[PDB]
Amino acid sequence: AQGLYVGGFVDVVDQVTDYLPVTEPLPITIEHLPETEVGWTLGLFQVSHGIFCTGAITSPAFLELASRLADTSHVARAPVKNLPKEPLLEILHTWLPGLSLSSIHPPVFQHVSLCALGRRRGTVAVYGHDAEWVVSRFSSVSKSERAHILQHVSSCRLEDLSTPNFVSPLETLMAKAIDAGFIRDRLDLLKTDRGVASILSPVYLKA
Amino acid sequence: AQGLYVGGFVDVVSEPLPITIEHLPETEVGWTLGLFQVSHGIFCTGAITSPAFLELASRLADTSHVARAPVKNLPKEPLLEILHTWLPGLSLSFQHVSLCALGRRRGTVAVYGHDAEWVVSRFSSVSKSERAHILQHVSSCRLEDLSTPNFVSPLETLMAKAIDAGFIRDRLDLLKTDRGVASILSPVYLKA
Ligand SMILES: [K+]
Repeated sequence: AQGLYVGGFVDVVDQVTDYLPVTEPLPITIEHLPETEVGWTLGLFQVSHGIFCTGAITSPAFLELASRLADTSHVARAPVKNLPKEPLLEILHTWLPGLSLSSIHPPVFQHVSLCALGRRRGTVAVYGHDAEWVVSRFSSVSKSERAHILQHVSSCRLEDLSTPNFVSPLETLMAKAIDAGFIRDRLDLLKTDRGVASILSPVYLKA
Repeated sequence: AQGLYVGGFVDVVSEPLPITIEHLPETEVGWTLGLFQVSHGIFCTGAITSPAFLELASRLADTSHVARAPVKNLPKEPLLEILHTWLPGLSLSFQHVSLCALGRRRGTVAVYGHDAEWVVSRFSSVSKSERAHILQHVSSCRLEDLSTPNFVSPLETLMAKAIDAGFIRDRLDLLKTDRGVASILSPVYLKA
């Protein structure tokens, strides 16, 4: 429970099913905003149900931020359900539950973004300290597919990843957070996404 | 179009108090200019004067979707619009009055504006006589002379609240009904 991992689909089934996989670390950002790098992807793969992504959140500045947020957030006092209390993971599921891959349409992909809500359905993320647990949450990802994905995750020492560029003004992130509460049916959409992604309970998802 | 006024019910039946954010400490953004007993409830009027808070709200409006949203019926007012997206509700603690993501009681939706008369006129549940009393009281207060609001809370604390607001169940629906309960007349910058 030292490292922070994230995983989920960036797309659930022109097309990018030909520039995959991307095993090289891509930056993980927030709401496609510049200077919001929080970590790196540990692999983008094509699988039966879509393009699955895995990554690690390493940005110390961001982890500090996320940590301060969880301290005052309602998630800090929220009653335990099925899992032990993990403010960090829970605040992430309240704040940035979605995933979005950025690409040009026709260095083919620039980054993966954590966001308030994915534009594509079933693009809900799963945050965790255990990569295997994280990937196993997706019942739509076969055993062989998972084993493969994890092989890539473990083959990389997070300790060798460069420091993410996270300096963006906090106001900019706050504005996105404010705008999110007004995204219509966000909570409903978020609930559907969970199903579309075939995520298994228990998870720290907040909807 | 300089000063910032806020108006709305803190309770719908049918000495200046500080105006804060989500009942948090050190989030005074201004002062209540009066709490009035009107037919439909307790109507509140206040002036948003905190320079720090106004700069922040202004900074937020600049990068918010509100600064890019197409004109509807009214002219663009990023500051007013971000306040209606961020803190559209009111809640009376009398200790203080807080601007919230959603009011504790129904019908407590706020109306932000630069014109106090326009603000109060949005509430058709407030009679003409009541409005005249409220406005006479309002304009009898020179704003450039109220004590500076203590706005020093870490930005983190406010952001946590904004993130939580996003997960308040039925928030946008309750805000819509709150508007009906308060009998607010269009056009207004409310976002629900
Ligand atoms: K491989």
